[PDB]
Amino acid sequence: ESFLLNLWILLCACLVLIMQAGFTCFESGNVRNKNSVNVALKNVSDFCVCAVCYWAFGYALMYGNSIDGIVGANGFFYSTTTNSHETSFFLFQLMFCCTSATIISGAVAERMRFTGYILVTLLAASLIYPLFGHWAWGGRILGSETSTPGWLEQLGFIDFAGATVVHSVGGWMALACVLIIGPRLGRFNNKHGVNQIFGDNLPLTALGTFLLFLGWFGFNGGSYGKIDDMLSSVFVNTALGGTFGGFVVLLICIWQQSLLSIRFVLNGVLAGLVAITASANSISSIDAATIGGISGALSFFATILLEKCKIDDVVSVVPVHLIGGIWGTLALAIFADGQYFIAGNSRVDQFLIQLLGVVTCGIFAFGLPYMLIRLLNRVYPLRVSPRVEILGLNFGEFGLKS
Amino acid sequence: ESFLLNLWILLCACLVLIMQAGFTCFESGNVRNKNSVNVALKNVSDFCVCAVCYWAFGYALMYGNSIDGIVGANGFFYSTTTNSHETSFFLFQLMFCCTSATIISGAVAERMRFTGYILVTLLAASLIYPLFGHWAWGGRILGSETSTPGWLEQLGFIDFAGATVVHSVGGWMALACVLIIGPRLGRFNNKHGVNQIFGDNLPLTALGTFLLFLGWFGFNGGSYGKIDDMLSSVFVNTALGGTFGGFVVLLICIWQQSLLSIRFVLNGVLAGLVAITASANSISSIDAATIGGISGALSFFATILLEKCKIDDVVSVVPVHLIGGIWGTLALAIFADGQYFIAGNSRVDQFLIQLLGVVTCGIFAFGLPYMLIRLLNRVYPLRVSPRVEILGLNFGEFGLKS
Amino acid sequence: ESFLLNLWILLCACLVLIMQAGFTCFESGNVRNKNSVNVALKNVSDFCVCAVCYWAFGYALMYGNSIDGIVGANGFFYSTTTNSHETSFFLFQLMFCCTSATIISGAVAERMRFTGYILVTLLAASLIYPLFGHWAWGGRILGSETSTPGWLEQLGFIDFAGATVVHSVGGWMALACVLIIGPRLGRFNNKHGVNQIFGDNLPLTALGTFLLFLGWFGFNGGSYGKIDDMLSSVFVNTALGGTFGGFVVLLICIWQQSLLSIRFVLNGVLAGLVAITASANSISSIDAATIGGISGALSFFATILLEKCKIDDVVSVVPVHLIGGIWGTLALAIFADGQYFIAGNSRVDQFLIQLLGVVTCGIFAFGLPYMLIRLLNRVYPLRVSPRVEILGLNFGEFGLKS
Ligand SMILES: [Cl-]
Ligand SMILES: [Cl-]
Ligand SMILES: [Cl-]
Ligand SMILES: [Cl-]
Ligand SMILES: [Cl-]
Ligand SMILES: [Cl-]
Ligand SMILES: [N+]
Ligand SMILES: [N+]
Ligand SMILES: [N+]
Ligand SMILES: [N+]
Ligand SMILES: [N+]
Ligand SMILES: [N+]
Repeated sequence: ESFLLNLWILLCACLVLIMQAGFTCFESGNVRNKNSVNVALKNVSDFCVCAVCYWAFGYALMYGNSIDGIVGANGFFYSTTTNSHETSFFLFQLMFCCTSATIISGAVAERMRFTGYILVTLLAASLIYPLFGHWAWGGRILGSETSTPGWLEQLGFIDFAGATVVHSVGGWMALACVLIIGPRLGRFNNKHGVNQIFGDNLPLTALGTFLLFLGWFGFNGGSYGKIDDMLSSVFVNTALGGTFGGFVVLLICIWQQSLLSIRFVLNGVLAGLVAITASANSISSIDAATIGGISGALSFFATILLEKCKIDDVVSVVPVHLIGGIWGTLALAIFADGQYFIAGNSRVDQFLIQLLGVVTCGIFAFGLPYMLIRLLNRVYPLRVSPRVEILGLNFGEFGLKS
Repeated sequence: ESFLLNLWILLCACLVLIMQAGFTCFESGNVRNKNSVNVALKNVSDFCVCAVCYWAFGYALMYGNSIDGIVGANGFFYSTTTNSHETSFFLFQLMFCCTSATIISGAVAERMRFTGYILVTLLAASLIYPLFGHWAWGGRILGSETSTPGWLEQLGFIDFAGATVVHSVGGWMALACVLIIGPRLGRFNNKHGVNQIFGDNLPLTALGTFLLFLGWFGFNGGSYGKIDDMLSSVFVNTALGGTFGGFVVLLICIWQQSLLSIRFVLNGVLAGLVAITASANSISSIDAATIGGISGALSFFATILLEKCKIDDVVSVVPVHLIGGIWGTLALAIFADGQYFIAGNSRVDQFLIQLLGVVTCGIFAFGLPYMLIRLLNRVYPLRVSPRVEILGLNFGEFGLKS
Repeated sequence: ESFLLNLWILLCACLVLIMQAGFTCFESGNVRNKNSVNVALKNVSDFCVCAVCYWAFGYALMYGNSIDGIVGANGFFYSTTTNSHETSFFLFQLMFCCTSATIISGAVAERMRFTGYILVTLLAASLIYPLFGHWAWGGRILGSETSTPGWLEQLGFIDFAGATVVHSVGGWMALACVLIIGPRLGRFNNKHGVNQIFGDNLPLTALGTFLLFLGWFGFNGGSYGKIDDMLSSVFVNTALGGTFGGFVVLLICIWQQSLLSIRFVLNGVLAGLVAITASANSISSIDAATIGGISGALSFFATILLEKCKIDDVVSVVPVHLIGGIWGTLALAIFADGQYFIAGNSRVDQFLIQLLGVVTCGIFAFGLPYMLIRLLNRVYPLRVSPRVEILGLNFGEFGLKS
C-alpha cells in the first residue's frame, strides 16, 4: 500500500516547514534589533505568498505536462488526482518553492523595502523557480506513470534535492538584489575599508541553524522517491555534510583567530548541508564528509571575497546557498557512484552536464532577475530611504510609528 | 498490524507538543520584557497541571463510558488497556487538553496573577474541557469496538480536530477572564482612546507562529482516526488554510497601511488554521483556501472590534481561536462534502446542529466560567496589584525581588 | 521488511537533534547577555566535534567487537554494512554521543575558555562516553546477530536510554569541570553568602525546555529496539515523568514562595525526563509519575545543596542530569517489572548491579576526567581571565573586539 510512503513524505514536508522557522531565526538574529521585526514580517509573508502562488499555478508550471518542454500547463489550483502519491508530493514541493524564495531575504536585509521584497518573492515563485524546476525536475513526479523529463533532466543533469534547483536559484536572485540595492550604510568606506555589522540576537541564529539542520533531513529524505534499505545513508550523509562543514570552519577560525567566529561556523554547517543536497543519495560517508568540509571552507573564503568586492550580503546567502550549491552540483560528478549517471556517461560527461545546469541556472536566475529587478527599481525604488535605514525598518512601511 | 497507526499517532502527539513551544514563544514575544518571564512560567506550568489532571481523571471524564451521557466515569490514572490503539490515543488527547487550556494565558497577559491563572487552568482541565469533550467526542475512541456517542455527537455535531472542542473552549474562557480582570493600565483612555501596547520580542512571535503551524499538522493528522489515501488531503488543507489566512491579512494590511502589520499577519495564519480544524478532512483545497482566507479577514476585523468594545485581549485569542473556531465550525455546513454528514441531513440541518454545538459551547465554556471566575475573584483577586503591573509580573509572585 | 523500523529510528534521530537546539536555548537564556553568544558558539561547536569523533572512531570504540571487553575495535569511518538496521542505528547513536557531551557546557558557563571547553568535549567524545558506552551497551546493536555484551551489560546492568550512559556521564564530567574552574565572580561571598545570577533570556529557556521534552520522545522511542504494541507506553511514561517532575517542583515553589521559580520548574521537568530514561519501557504509568515527581523534588533540593557546598553549576546540570540519572538508574530496581531483569535476579540483586553501574560511572566519568582536566588546567588554564569574565565571554577568544 501507498500508505508508508505517503506518511513519510508528509512527515518530511513537516520537517521542511521547520526550515522556515529556521530562516526566520537565522536572519532575524543576524540583523540589528531595529530591523529584526521587519525581518520577521518578510519571513512569514514570503511563505504565505509562495504557498498561494505554488498552489494556484506554480506547481502546474513546474510539474505539468510539458508544453514545448519549457513549461508545464496543467495542475492549476491543485486539488484531486488519481495518483495516490501526488497530493503528498505536491505539499512537499510547495515547501521547496517556499524555501528557495525565502533564501533571498537574508542577503538584502536592513535596507530593502518590504513591498519591494514581496515583488521579488512574486518573481521567484511565479517564474524563476517553477521554470528552472521544470527543466531540471519536470519528469520527476512521485508515483507518476506518464511523465516526460525536462530538457536539462533529459541531458542527464542530476540534483537529488536542489543544490541548484532550490539553493542556487535563491542565491543567484539574492546576488542580483544586493547588487541593485547596494551596501548598507556604514558597511564599506574609502577604497578597502570594511566595517562589520553584527546582529543583536546571535543565540537565536544558532537555534535557527539547528532548525535548518533538522529540516534538511526532511528536505533530503522527502526527495528520495521511495523507500529502500539505502534511505538511512541519505540521513548519515546529511549529518556528515553539515557537521564537517562546521568542523572545518571551526578549525579555520581557530587558526585565523577570526572575529565573531560563531557566524562563520554556523554558515559552514549550512554550506556543508547545501553541498550534499545534490548528491546525498549517491556518495559514501567519507565523500559526504569531504564535500561538506570543502563546502564549509569555501563559504569562509567566499564571505571574505564578497567583502573585498564591496558586495553586502547580510547573512552570507551567496557563500552558503550559491557557492555551496554550485560546489555541490559539480562535486556530484567527481564523487558520486557512476551507476547513478546515464549509462553512456563518463565522469567528464557528467561534469559537463552538471556545469551546463550550473551555467543555465546562473543565466536564468541571475541574468533575467538582474534585468527585471533593475527595471522595477527604476520606477519603484527597492532600497529604503536613508531615514528608514537609520531608524530601522521596524519603523518602515507597515511597522511602527516613528 | 496496529503498528503503523500507533507510530503515526505518537509522531502526531510529538507535533502537538511543539505547539506548546509555539504558544510560549508567541505569547512571550507579544508582551513587554517586564512580563515575558511570567509568561514563560505560565506556559510551562499550565502544561504540567493539565497533563497531571488529564492523566488522573480528565481522560476518564471525557472518554469513559457515559454516566447519564453528561460525563465518562472510568479510565482514571490511565495505565493498561486491551485496546492496542488506546495508549497512543490517550497521549494525543492529553496534548489536546493542554492545548485548549494554554490558549487562555495569551489573552490575560500582563495583569493576571500567576496563582489566579493556575486556578483557571484547573477549571479548564478538570471540568470545562473534558465535559464538553465528552458531549462532542465521547464515542470517538481510537480502535474501540464498544463506544457510545456523546449527546451532541449523537445529534450529528461534527468537529474533525477541535475548532469548537479545543479552540472555542479556550477562547470562551479567555473572554470571560479578560472581562473580569479588566484592561491593562494604559490600554484605553477617555471614551474612544486606544493605545497599542507592543511586545518586545516580535521575532520570537514569528518563530512561535511557525511552530504552531508545524504542530497543527500533527493536531489535524492525529485526529484522522486511521490511515487511508485521503490523509494527505488533510495536510494540504491545513497548509492552505494557514497560508490563505495570512495572505488575506497581508493584502488587507497593505491596503489599510496597518501599523504593526506583523501582528495581524501572524494572527491571520493562526485564524486560518483554527477555521480548517473543523473540516480539514471533508473539504476541497479551494474551500480550504476560502475558509482560511475568510478566517484571516475575520480575525483582522475582530481585533479592531474588540478594541472598540474596550476589551483587552493581549495576543488576540478571541479573534483567532474563538472567532476562527466559530467560523470554522459553521463553515463546515456550508462547504463540506455532504457524505460526511448523517444520511438524513441537508446542509440546513447540518448548519443547525453545528450552530447548536457553537451555542452550547458558549453557554458552558463562557457562561459557567464567567460565573465561577467572578465568584473566585471576589475572594481571591485575580488581577495583580498596580505596583506589580507597572514593575511587571517578572517581579510578581514567584518571580524576581524588586 | 526492515523499512518501518529504519524510518522510525531516523525520525527518532531527528527528534534527538532538536534536543541540541533545546540545549542551545536552555543554556543561552540562562546566562547573562554578555555570555550568550559564547554559549551559542559552544553549543554548535561541540555538536560538530562530537559528530566527527563519533563517526571517525567513537562508534568503533563503543559498539565494535570487544577487544578484551574494555573497548570495541572496528567500525572506524562508519560507511557500509550488511546489517540493514545498522546505518539508522549509527546515526541515532551519534546523536546520543553529542547529547552526553553538550550537557557539560551549561554547568561551566560564564567563565570557561572556549578552547578549554572544546578540549573537554574531545575527552568526552573520544574516551569517556564511548568506553562507558561499550561496557553498558556494547552488545546492544540494532539488528545484529553476532553481538557480545559489555561487562556491565553482562552482569545485568539495565539502562533503557541512558540515565547513566548519557546523562550521568555528562553530569559527572560537568561536576569535575566546575570544581576545577571554580565559581563565577560574585556568586559566593563571606562563608555562607550566596548571590543568584539570573539569565537574561529566560523565555528562551522555556522554549528550550519544550524542545528538550519533544526530543526526549525520540531519545526514548529510538532506544526501544523494535516495534511492538507496548511502544506507546514508553511515550506515556516519558510525558508523565516530565510533567510530574515539573508539577512537583511547581508545588514546592508555591509552598516555599521560591525566588525565580521558573528556573526550578523547568529543571524539574528535565530531571523528571532524565529519571525515566532508565526505565521507560519497564514501568507502569503510576510509577513513571512517581519516579519523575521524586526526580523533580530531588533536583530542587540538590540545587540548594550545591549552593551550600559553594559549587557553581550555572544551569543545574548536576541536579538534573546527574542526580536525576542516578535516581532513575537505582529506581529501576525498585519499580520496574521483574520480567525485565535477568531470570536469576531479585530486586535486591538488581539494585546491587544498578548501584555497581552508578559507582563505576562515577569512578570513570568523574575520577578520570577530574585527574586529566586538573592536569590540563596546570599547563593550559581553563578559566577565562578576570577581564574576560567581567566584560563577558562574548568578548573572549573568537568573539567580539573589546
Ligand atoms: Cl530587514
Ligand atoms: Cl520597509
Ligand atoms: Cl503575563
Ligand atoms: Cl504575578
Ligand atoms: Cl559561556
Ligand atoms: Cl573565551
Ligand atoms: N519565509
Ligand atoms: N527568509
Ligand atoms: N503551555
Ligand atoms: N499559553
Ligand atoms: N551542542
Ligand atoms: N550544551
